[PDB]
Amino acid sequence: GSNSGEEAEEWLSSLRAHVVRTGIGRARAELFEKQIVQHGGQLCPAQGPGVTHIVVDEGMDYERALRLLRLPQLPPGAQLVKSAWLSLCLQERRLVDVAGFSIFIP
Repeated sequence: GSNSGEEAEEWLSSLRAHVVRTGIGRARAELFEKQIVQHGGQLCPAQGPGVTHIVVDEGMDYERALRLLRLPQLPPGAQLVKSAWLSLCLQERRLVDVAGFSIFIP
């Protein structure tokens, strides 16, 4: 059985998203991961071969997101964004400035 049909042009695939199931897993927000993958954007936990983005329910802080997602430290550049950032990434089908909805600390 072939696994091809919905090209989706795989635009989001240009980036690697990551949703915290332990954090989000609210009910609707969770769909976040589904929307990402459904767009060709694969996601995964600390195992994420190239997870530079970290989406959270905004609840947990960045410093916490580290252990929350099972990661003692993010790779180079890798930044932690909030749910708002992801939403746009889906609607604006692009890479919006994280600083807009990034914790970092402030």
